[PDB]
Amino acid sequence: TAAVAIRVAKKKLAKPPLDLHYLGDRVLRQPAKRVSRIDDELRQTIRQMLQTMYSADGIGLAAPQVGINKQLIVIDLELPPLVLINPKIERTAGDLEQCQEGCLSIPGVYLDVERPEIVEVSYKDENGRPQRLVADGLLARCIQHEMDHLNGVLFVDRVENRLELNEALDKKGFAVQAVRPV
Ligand SMILES: CCCCC[C@H](CC(=O)NO)C(=O)N[C@H](C(=O)N1CCC[C@H]1CO)C(C)C
Ligand SMILES: [Br-]
Ligand SMILES: [Zn+2]
Repeated sequence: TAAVAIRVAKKKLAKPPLDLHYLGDRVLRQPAKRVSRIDDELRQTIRQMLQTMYSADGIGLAAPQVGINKQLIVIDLELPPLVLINPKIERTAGDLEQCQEGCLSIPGVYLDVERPEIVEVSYKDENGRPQRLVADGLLARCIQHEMDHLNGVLFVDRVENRLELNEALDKKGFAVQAVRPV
């Protein structure tokens, strides 16, 4: 019986509860383990992910980014957050759209990424109930970005412009050698 409620305030925190890892760190390149059990301990991790996300001003956060090797994502675009546990992309749709992306694991780097406009995903929610969602726009983009993290893929991997990739990584102190093919 769940006893942990997910009721997280959106606040800057002096000391975020979970620690980010950044491009080059091998934790970002490890395909995430399935979540075995959706219990109250997992809900507290969810709370801490949301607190960490909000404090860093993100709209999504995947557990590998904070060194937790689990198929777990939290998303909140709104000015009730979405929790995806063991998600699967069922298919994509629409046209391929190129938009600017950033990542909390690659601070300061903004580059164009082409993705399908629309995504359908199946997942278990924070109460263990199976759900399915179809998304478009920024939500579809964030979902695909986060699912990338669960598979060890980072947005820089999808960037086609070598000049802009190298310049942006250079200006922010990251190594192009940390980039991987898709
Ligand atoms: C766009 C798809 C990426 C969404 C998720 C990321 C956070 C992250 O790294 N998740 O793994 C985010 O909030 N990124 C922000 C971001 O790039 N955004 C937010 C909406 C538009 C886009 C560029 O401004 C930056 C400001 C941290
Ligand atoms: Br590397
Ligand atoms: Zn990211």
